[PDB]
Amino acid sequence: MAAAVNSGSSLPLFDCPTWAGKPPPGLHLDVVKGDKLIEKLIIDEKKYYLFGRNPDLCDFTIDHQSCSRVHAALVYHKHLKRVFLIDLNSTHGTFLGHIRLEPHKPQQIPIDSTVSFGASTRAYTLREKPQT
Repeated sequence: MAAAVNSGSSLPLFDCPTWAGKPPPGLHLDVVKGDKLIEKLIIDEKKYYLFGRNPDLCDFTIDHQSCSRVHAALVYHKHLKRVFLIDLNSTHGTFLGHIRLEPHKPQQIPIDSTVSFGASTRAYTLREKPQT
């Protein structure tokens, strides 16, 4: 995995919106191959992350050749207090379980929800550290 971005002069890997804020210490991401939890991640640290393969740019890694360095990026709403998945012109596209997302337009992410990126057939189950 390398980076040979020659397009344009120099561009970032994402652009945090203005609806982004700060998530409380009680959130965390997840992944499901279908009916089995693969791994788990945290999302209660920043207000916007990434999702591709190259960590040198993104914070996470889809772990798929199909995907791209910056397949997409997440964003934690503030006025909604939820999450969002911005399909950064994903090679294929991003979905929210059974919904399709635009390659630019963000799509909120409910708790115990499920999202499926282009290749990664996973079912990113966005959870939320409930009551103990």
